[PDB]
Amino acid sequence: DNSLTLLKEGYLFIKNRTERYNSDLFQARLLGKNFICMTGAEAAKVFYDTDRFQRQNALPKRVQKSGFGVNAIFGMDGSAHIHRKMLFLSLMTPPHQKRLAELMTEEWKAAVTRWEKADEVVLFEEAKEILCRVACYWAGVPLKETEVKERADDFIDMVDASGAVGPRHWKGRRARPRAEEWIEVMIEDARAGLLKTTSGTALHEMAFHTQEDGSQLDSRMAAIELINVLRPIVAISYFLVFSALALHEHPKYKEWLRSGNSREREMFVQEVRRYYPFIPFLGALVKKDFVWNNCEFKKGTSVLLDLYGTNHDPRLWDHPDEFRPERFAEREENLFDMIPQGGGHAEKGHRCPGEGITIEVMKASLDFLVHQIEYDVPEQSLHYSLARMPSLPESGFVMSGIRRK
Ligand code: HEM
Ligand SMILES: CCCCCC/C=C/CCCCCCCC(=O)O
Repeated sequence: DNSLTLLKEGYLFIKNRTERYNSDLFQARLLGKNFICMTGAEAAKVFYDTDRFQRQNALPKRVQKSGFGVNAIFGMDGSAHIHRKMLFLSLMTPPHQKRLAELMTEEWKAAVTRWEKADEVVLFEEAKEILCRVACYWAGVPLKETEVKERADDFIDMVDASGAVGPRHWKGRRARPRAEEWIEVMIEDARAGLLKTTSGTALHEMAFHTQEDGSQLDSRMAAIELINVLRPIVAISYFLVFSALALHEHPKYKEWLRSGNSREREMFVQEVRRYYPFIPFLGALVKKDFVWNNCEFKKGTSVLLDLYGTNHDPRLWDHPDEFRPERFAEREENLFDMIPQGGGHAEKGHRCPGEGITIEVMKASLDFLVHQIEYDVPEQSLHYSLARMPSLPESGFVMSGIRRK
């Protein structure tokens, strides 16, 4: 069993061994089960063949009880999944993307009044609080100023628990019930008319969604799925720190971004999402027997898809281990060579419905760091570990000497 070794190698567990064996897939005993791990753009296409792979019963329970909730969309298949997947997608169109980005820009500009007056600032902690406040307000979720940091911290505890053992895991195990109870009482009050809601906002839509059979969701399940909107928005803080880390370690692109328009911002945001580690792998079950790449996939066998490795596959990317935003200058867009938030199509599979929100928030945030403030990056540990899942520059990225422009 290599579950310990998985934990020790993190984002490199699959890549190391495909490189070693010179095969795009190998067999391994993980999580007590039998696994096929696989990597590469063609592997991803097989992984998103929804007649060969299912998600029901693929998500480990420890991950359900901390990061994501029990029996949510991640584990649904078939038309039941497509039905609920459209709910999420209705809340993440370009309209909502523009709105979340505008709100973030509004919050960054106000932050300047406080940041100028402070000595240092930890970008990760600022990001968490601003995203939580923005996510709740865009969602219609009441959020008192005094609970903002506490609710954002519970969201990050959930994110940071899925890939952990021991104390780091327990934080997520205790945050998830706090958050589900909070949101569930909102859902109940919304259904009673005791809390004002607004058609088209996330809280309202989750509270009143109807399934195929026309029932509403359990208040707890509505709470769970609303939390699967608020939590990932707060988790964008990881990407926003990696964005600033990129500018610092590759400052040649700061003037490249300054004098360029959104073309350069778009490319930069993409290379951040490609180059830096976030989601290591995805799980699924072979739902019926098949053969691919001279290997037999027996039914009920668990399979991992290597997201990190595919994003650094030299077959798909030139100098993949180097950070080069210029690789996106009017480049063919495939759906399986870059999969940091999944591959395929989001309405025909499990690909992330909030990719657009993730990118526009990143663009607005990047625009704020480049055009709106000057700052120093003082002596600090900027190391991020490929063994910590998720990963983050150790210090949270400290900024000092912040000044308006
Ligand atoms: C911030 C960084 C983010 C990363 C790294 C990320 C990554 C992912 C990945 C890898 C998946 C699963 C792909 C699959 O199962 O095939 C996923 C699914 C999902 N994401 Fe994200 N995502 C992010 C942001 C967001 C945001 C901002 C939202 C909402 C506003 C969101 C909502 C969801 C939902 C609801 C699912 C479940 C999709 C399904 O099972 O059909 N995510 N994400
Ligand atoms: C077989 C083990 C699989 C472990 C990972 C399963 C799924 C991971 C990605 C889910 C992303 C959901 C949206 C973003 C929210 C977040 O990152 O917390």
